[PDB]
Amino acid sequence: RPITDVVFVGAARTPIGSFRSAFNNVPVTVLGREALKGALKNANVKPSLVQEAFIGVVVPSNAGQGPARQVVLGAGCDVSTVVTAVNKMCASGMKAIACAASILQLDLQEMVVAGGMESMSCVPFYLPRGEIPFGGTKLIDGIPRDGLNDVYNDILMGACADKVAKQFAITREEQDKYAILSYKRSAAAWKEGIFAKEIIPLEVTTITVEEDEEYKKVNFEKIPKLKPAFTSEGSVTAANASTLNDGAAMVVMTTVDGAKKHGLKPLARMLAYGDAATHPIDFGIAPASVIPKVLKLAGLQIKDIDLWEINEAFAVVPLYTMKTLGLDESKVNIHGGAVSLGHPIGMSGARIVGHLVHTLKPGQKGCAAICNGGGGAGGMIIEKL
Amino acid sequence: RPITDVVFVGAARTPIGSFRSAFNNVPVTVLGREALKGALKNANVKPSLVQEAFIGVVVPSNAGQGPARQVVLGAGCDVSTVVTAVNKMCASGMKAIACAASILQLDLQEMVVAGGMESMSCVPFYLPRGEIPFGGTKLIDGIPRDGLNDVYNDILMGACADKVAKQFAITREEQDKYAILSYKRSAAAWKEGIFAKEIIPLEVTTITVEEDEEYKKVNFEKIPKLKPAFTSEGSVTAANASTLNDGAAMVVMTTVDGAKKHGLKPLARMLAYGDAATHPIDFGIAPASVIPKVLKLAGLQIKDIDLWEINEAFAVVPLYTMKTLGLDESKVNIHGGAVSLGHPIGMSGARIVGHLVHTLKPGQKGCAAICNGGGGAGGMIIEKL
Amino acid sequence: RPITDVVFVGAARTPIGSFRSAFNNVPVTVLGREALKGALKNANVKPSLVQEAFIGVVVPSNAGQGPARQVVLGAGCDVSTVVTAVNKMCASGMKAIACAASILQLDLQEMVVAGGMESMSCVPFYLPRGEIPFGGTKLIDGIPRDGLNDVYNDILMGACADKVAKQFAITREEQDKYAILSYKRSAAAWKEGIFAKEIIPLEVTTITVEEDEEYKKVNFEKIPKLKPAFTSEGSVTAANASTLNDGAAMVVMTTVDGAKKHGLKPLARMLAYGDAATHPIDFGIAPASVIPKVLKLAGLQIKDIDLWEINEAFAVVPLYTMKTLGLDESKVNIHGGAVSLGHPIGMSGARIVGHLVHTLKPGQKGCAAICNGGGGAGGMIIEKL
Amino acid sequence: RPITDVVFVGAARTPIGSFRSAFNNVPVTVLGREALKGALKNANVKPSLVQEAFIGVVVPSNAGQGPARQVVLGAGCDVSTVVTAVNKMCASGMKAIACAASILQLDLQEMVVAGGMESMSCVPFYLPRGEIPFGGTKLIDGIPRDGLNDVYNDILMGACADKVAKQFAITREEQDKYAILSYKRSAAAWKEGIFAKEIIPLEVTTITVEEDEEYKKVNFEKIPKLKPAFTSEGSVTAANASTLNDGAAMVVMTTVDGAKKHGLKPLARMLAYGDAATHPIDFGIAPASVIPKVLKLAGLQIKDIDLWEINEAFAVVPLYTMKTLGLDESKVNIHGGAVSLGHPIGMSGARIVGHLVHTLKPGQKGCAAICNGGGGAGGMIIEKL
Ligand SMILES: [K+]
Ligand SMILES: [K+]
Ligand SMILES: [K+]
Ligand SMILES: [K+]
Repeated sequence: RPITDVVFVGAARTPIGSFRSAFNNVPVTVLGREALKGALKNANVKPSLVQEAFIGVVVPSNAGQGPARQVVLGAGCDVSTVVTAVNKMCASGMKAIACAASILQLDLQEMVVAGGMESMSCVPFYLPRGEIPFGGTKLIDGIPRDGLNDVYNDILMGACADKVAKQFAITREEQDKYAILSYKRSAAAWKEGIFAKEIIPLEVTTITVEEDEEYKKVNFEKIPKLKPAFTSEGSVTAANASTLNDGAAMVVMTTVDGAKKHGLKPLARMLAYGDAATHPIDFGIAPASVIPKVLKLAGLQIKDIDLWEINEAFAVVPLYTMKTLGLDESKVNIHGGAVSLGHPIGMSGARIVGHLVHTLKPGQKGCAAICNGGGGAGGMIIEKL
Repeated sequence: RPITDVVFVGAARTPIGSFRSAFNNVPVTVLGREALKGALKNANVKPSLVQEAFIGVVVPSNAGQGPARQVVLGAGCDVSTVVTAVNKMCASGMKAIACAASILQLDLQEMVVAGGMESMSCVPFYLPRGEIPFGGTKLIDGIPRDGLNDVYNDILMGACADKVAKQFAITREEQDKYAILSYKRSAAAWKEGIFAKEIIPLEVTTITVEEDEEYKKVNFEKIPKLKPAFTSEGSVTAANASTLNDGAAMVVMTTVDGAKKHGLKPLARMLAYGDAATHPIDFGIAPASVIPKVLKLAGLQIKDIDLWEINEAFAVVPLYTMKTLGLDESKVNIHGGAVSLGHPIGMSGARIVGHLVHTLKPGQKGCAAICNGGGGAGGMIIEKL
Repeated sequence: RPITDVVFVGAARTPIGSFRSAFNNVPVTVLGREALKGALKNANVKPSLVQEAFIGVVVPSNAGQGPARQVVLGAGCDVSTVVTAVNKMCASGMKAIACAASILQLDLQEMVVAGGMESMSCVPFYLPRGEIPFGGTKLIDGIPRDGLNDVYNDILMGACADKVAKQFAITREEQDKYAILSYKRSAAAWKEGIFAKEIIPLEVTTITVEEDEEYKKVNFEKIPKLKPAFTSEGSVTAANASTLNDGAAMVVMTTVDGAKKHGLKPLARMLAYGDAATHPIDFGIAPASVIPKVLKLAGLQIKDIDLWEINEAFAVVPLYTMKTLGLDESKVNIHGGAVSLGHPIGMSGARIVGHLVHTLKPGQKGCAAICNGGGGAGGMIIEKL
Repeated sequence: RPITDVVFVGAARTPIGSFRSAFNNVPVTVLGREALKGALKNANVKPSLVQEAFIGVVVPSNAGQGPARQVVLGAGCDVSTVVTAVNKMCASGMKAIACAASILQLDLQEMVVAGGMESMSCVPFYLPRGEIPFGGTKLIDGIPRDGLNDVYNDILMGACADKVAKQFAITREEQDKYAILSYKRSAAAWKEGIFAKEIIPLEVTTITVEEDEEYKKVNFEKIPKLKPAFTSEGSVTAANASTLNDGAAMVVMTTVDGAKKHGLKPLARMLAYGDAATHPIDFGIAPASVIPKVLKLAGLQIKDIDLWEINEAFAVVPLYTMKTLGLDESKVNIHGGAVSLGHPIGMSGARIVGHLVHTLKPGQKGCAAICNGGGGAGGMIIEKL
């Protein structure tokens, strides 16, 4: 099979909750379940047809055995369904989709779901096993420890972004200008109904969560006045960096033959996927390497892409990527992104792909690129049908 | 490419340490690093040739950001290396190998490493985020919580095995006879040098660990006298169940063309891989379903397999599998298995595949099948060259 | 010296804060310090004249070394000051005053301070020393563990009160009638300025706390509708039981000769003090035994007492005491008590004595009696001067 | 009554266990119970005669409600017994005895027990109430926090002793010579049966503990080679400092009339007791102030004392005291002390007084002086009968 036989037939996501707010105490498995139910309904695919699942999740500590399996069974899929979780840090939700695409292209399965999820609100604290040392010891926060602190440099991802910003002269002012644009684009897209197709609501004990929570949590006048968040002479702030958040996003994928068999409407097809990596501290420049890689795989050029989703881990990252590759900013993150919508780590790679699946006009091509802790980036190109 | 173009060029593993013993306080990333260095040396592949890695690990809590990436960089691979972790519970180390094989068959990479790892000794305890409730709360053990307790039934995997045993009249006495056979087969294999090819030693603080620790921790006379370990009227005991353990196993994989390009000797080729699943409590019968699936994928019958590695999660599992499929016990787990060697959850699926890579005679075919928490099983068939 | 040579020359207290409210995160040592500063100012005694201190405190876990010493030095007393803490559970603040009286009567010191304090809001959770058990363990709440759970019966003090109530036919309706009367008496006393002399304010980061917090936290209409708080068929509820609270109360004591020497005005003199005890579960009836004991020591009869302070651990306790001894309810707890003002365990015994010191008319006699966990009660009689 | 009417009729103690060794996991209440049963047997006083108890204990966190009451009821005393715990840090066990003596001299009771206890092995760790902060927090060790860290200087008691040592030219070599002498004196006293009268054995899970554990844990050749334990340029070491330990010591006290009434033999009588204090960091010089105070109270001079027990918190303390007061070293701590026997904080002040009760010859006078965290010291003088 060619890669273009791989089609997306549904996509859905939860709203993104703010840290310890809308989805406080809601396990990641609930978020995943509801996004997966939503995606299957979007695809008009009964859960019993799903043969295999790949779900990204980065810090599932204390969510119980096999949270990916919990999501799949919770959504009503048969116990015969094959399930795997993946962790490629911030790229997890994209890499899950790639893994699903690979087994479809090899005809190992016909109907597969994939996506990503994270509940950062529910990440626990750790106490190591064994004798608690005389004099006491630290209760470790799983979010920096397993999620956001770079191991090799022992600095937070935002401090790494400061390093990249300084190296490439991406100024505080440029980062804040971009951050404001993201917040404004998020609000405009919500007002215009842009997310209506992809969003499914959740009831939380009772209120209904149906809208991204983060993008209203902003004061434009204060943005240029904020102190650096990560290093004393830094440029990255809480406003121009992504936030801690909760959410899940899922897609339903099959082959052109599977879609015909079940009377399904293909929404998009795969053109290319892949990954690149560089030094851990420089994860922010890795999208600029994965993008030419997946363009070459797709036999495309930069001008052939109608929309870019370059995950906004920090304003630094799309700014670097756009200027280094010569991208048109009016075609990049046009409905906002993680600086204003938030970054549930395992979710975001799946969210941005599912967004392209729904928001591209038929015939248009979209490229998603997402940097990840450790120095990597995932990339993916799709064609809307 | 056909699947048979995928070849194994190296395999290695750490010894398996016993719980809080040989590798006490040794992080999983150290074990994985040493297994990967060993596998690359076994393959005569310099680390800079590795393009991508998939590593299984089930409970990496508090091992820091991206433990799979830590292993790959620790082993001397280039920062350009693409890395992903996978969690399919007990099948993780096998599923990692399958994911590597898929991208090789699609010619998305040429040189890939895969494996699995676990440090159960270093799994922490958890405290949830937010208000500690008045009256106190439980510090949660990550091992049962994220590793070995079935979430749907809220019973341990050993209690699930009790259920399967009673349903299919697999007696205490049969389980104990099988357990004793496993311990004896492990000891004999160690004496006969069977593991010399696959084992790499580790220095720990300063002792050298060069031999599996678990298989000596047994008293045959006491085995029939042990009390049930999981349920009051149960048949599963500490002796006839797998144990908590630490270890890592890795393989190096390429295509027939890659091997030619780099002057490498293929050790084995892929014939088939896949997965099956059933009700979570019945994971013990899932290998009996995946085995016919992968045999069909390879165009083979039971008689065509020379050696079986059916992971010994509990003696129940190989016993069920052998009697249901009509397997010859003299061809099953002939060098011991997880009842006597231990079960570092993320490691075992990679261990048993790497063991077949080294221990099969040229021209022989081996099938590995590994049940996993949640109801699944992974299967794989390879041919020795 | 006769006991009547022992005189009180000052008394003060903090307001009583509600649990995790006004004095949340304010250590017990701050509360103690401010009450002691206040008492010394009330007595017109410069801190440098204080020779010795006894301070009651029941659960000072994590308040640091020698919280009583911290209070005394914090209040400006000389480092030459002798300091001891006492724990007689709920009687601690009274027993401290008794110990001070004893050394004054023996002429071992001339100027002594005494009182009691508790920050229940700041009581920590406990994790035992050593190996955290496989499978996890409970984080223990210090409030029930060291404060309010009876060790011998392994039931809460309120459950003990249920037992006593049932035994002596003290009904739910009688308890609620008494509780309402306490809440109304507390509000009336506050309105009438009754506490103005004894109260000192605290600034907390900034707001000024100057009024007891608990007595407004009531709904009279709901009181008869509440469910039992401690046992399924019980009579004790949250409304007719004392609450968890924060506060400190201190007195300054000397001899008649010391008062003359320093030009001080005696506010009251000691007539008797002592203790009684019975079975732990029956602590509620112990005040009825200590009262005749201290009357006999003072050579007095019940009719000679103008005001009674019978600590309101539960409405059960003053109800039992009044009916069994034939006390006039119009002379008992006339300005409210712990059911409506709260029960910071180590404080209350000192609070009720200091209240009598200020509120008795000159020449009147007051008797304070306070039951304590373990089965005890303290008693004290004073004469206003 | 004169103070000399107060008599000791019995004394006993547990052996002192080493940290997490002989009495590991044995609660302080068990140690206190056995010491109290032993003291009552030594006195030939049936438990039902005991009217009141004062028991020292410094860090009873997680030992449950009213550990002093638990000890008294555990020893078989009647529920009518009045019980109080006291905390004067290291002086607690002595101050308890003083409080008992005061109420006997005032004829408020006739038969009273007093002592001190500590299980440092069972001291827990603390987690504060309320929100665990983002990023984690420290699990606090109760031993330094509530027992051995000076709050004002935020340094350990051993570092305070370094300061006193340097100020007064008490050298490392002098401290080590004194330490060695203590270890040798402890061993010799054990061999000569000196402790046979005061010791009572305990059964622990099943071994019998009948001898002090600490004084054998020494290597004389290594003592001059140890590194400073508290400050980089310090003189105090693990060997010449007291250790962490578990134990309890109790006495039985009455009046001359009480002894006659019950047919008891007075062992010793009280001559004086009291306390002094100075700056917290200088607790090591406080015994040199309390000793002249209690000598004056007794109408005695230094030459009138036959044996001194100056608690060996650090070798610094008896060295300072002896050279400042001109004491004969051959009359000081002649059977060892806390440097070699250990320092269960709440116990030691009672241990050294009970030791004088048994080891003084009839007609001899003994003075005990014990420094305490916070800057204090307790003193006591008794006369053997
Ligand atoms: K932001
Ligand atoms: K076993
Ligand atoms: K109340
Ligand atoms: K020592």
